[PDB]
Amino acid sequence: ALYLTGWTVGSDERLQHYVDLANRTEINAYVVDIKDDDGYVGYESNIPAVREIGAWKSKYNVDKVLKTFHDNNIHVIGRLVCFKDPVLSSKKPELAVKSVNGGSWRDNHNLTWLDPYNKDSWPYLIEIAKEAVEKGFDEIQFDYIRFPNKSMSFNTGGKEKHEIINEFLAYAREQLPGVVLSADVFGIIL
Amino acid sequence: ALYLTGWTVGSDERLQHYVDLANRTEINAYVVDIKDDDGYVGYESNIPAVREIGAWKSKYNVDKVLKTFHDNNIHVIGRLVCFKDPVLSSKKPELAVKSVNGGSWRDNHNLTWLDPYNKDSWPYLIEIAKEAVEKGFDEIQFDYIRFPNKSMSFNTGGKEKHEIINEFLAYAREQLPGVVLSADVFGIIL
Repeated sequence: ALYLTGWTVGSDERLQHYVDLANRTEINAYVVDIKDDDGYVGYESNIPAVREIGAWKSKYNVDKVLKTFHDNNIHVIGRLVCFKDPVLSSKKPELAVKSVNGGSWRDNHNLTWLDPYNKDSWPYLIEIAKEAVEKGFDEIQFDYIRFPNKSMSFNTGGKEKHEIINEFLAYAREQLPGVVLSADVFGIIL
Repeated sequence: ALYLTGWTVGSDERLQHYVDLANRTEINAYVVDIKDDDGYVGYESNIPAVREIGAWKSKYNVDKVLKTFHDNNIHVIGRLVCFKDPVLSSKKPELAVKSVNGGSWRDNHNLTWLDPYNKDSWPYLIEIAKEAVEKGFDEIQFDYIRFPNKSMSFNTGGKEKHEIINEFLAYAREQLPGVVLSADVFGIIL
């Protein structure tokens, strides 16, 4: 029904507002950020790789947010931004999209992105999903399952861009058995 | 976005209710059915193939509904159910999923489905989408882009189920240039 940031749900006034709204209207589900495009998990993570590079913030208390929503019969979809991650791709530059001039490619906002071809980022993203499911998210929604928008350089292993993203989503499916996953195919078929 | 049936937006009181809701809240979009899983287009269609088999109903006045939503800055996603179509698959049985025993396959509710492998259904669905775009839908959301859940018979041409669906989505992409399309990949990556 509505997309809510981690900051929004981390406000008790705002959390109660969205509970009241769902209780008095047809709304019965929210999308809440797990990891937004800033590259930070929005609650305290216990995942060693996340804690090691500081890729989490106290935007909200995930246990309290999920309990409040569940108590009121509201479905909670966790939004997990994938390759638009300027934290992991800068903390671990081997994982970043490379420039033809060498070094990490930067977009018009001076940000680095993850290279989908580098499968070493995949377990990191999936572990974030797994932890979110353990906390209680009802569904995982993957966003930015794409390359950035002549100066990028890739080692493709002979796979087209749509094929490597499809491989990533198959990996996610295999690693998250029994979990409701969602993602837009027209972020892939372009 | 909240999901609205055709019948719902075809009621003037209900339409106004949902306008009021969007105006007073964070809601800025609705999904409205173009073609639901009953196999009828929810407004009067002028597509010859749709008219020929009676596959439309006056659930709502599409021009009035889109005008009212647009006048209020609400984005309207048109939902287009693809292969769960018991009307086209019964009226044109060559297009139906076949049974191994004989005849058209029927599900647990006694309904026939369209066979994704039969490409002669594809232009019918795309023409519905083209017509909705012409009326003013802002985005097309394809649903039931899947086979039904040992009794179905197919002529696959050597293609797997996920491959023929991707072919269908590629056809939609090519035939609907510049249109915002959406569909859930995990209705295809199983």
